[PDB]
Amino acid sequence: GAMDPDLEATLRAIVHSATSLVDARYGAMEVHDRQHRVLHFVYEGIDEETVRRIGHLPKGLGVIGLLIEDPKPLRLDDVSAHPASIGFPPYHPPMRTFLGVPVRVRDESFGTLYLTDKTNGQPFSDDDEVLVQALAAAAGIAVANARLYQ
Amino acid sequence: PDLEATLRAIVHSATSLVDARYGAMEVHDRQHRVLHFVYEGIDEETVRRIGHLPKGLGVIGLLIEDPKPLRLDDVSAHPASIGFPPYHPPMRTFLGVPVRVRDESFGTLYLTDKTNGQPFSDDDEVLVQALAAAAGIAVANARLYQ
Ligand code: HEM
Ligand code: HEM
Ligand SMILES: [Ca+2]
Repeated sequence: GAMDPDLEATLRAIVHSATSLVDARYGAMEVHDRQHRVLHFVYEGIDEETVRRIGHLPKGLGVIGLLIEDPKPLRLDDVSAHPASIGFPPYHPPMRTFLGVPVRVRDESFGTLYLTDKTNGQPFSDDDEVLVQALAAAAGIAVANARLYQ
Repeated sequence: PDLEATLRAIVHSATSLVDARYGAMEVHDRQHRVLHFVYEGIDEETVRRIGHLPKGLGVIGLLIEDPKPLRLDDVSAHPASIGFPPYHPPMRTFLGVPVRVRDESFGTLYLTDKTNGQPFSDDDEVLVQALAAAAGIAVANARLYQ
């Protein structure tokens, strides 16, 4: 089923603010179930034709998986060089710099929020990490309270 | 609290990320009585001096009547401005947005006095709207629970 419309609008707004404020080329959020299964995927920075070419949606594998087992921020300067990296699928844009955080309320996990390819070729900053943590915390509030509502 | 802690956390994110001196959120019922008023940036002694809680008048009243973002270089210069009560800190720059869901608006999240005298930006407005939207879902759920 589709996400609740208020939740969807809120999460897209959060992904947009995060992407815009950290000057990332790409931004995404996975919304999960209680067993960390991806239920919804919202993103920005990739055109419709490229989305069609890629075809299958992400399973939340690789480095994204680390945000769950180690629920703290992860910054990398060459994401697909990490040993946990599963690699990009055919037609997916290549990406290098990465900033990811879990979306949580207290210890409860609701998904992941991540950004790639800071526009200046630079690594994501400490300030970028703090901003993205705060926005992920808001996303957690949104998911937790939409769920309860539904 | 539950809700109150949530709203305080959202006010803290808005105020700290935009780098404003003061931040607040008012949540009202359908007859505009204040149900929650949470804020940061003002010391307890000054709070005691102001005395009474805001009623949601002036520029905040405007935001309740017509819920859409309002950014001002000088809040006291707006035609709807009612002025501050005695002992309230002086405040100049202003950004306020509604706390809502599609069905209903519940409150207003607002910031004043961005650091270094600067006006709030379009980026600040967009960020505060995203934070407000999360608070809007929390308020909507609290009204089901209550
Ligand atoms: C636009 C924002 C996006 C960002 C920031 C992003 C980021 C990433 C990153 C960093 C990886 C590699 C993880 C690793 O190697 O461990 C990855 C993999 C992957 N991406 Fe994306 N991606 C985006 C959009 C998309 C879209 C729109 C699709 C599908 C239409 C997609 C499908 C996939 C798939 C299938 C994988 C393989 C791993 C998995 O299934 O989880 N991505 N993505
Ligand atoms: C620290 C965060 C705060 C912010 C950002 C803030 C901001 C404002 C603003 C923008 C106005 C509008 C004045 C106008 O229309 O010209 C106002 C008025 C007012 N404020 Fe505050 N304020 C804060 C804290 C407080 C506190 C702690 C109190 C008392 C406990 C208070 C009591 C009032 C009252 C009584 C008014 C008159 C209008 C009304 O009743 O709504 N304020 N404030
Ligand atoms: Ca550092």
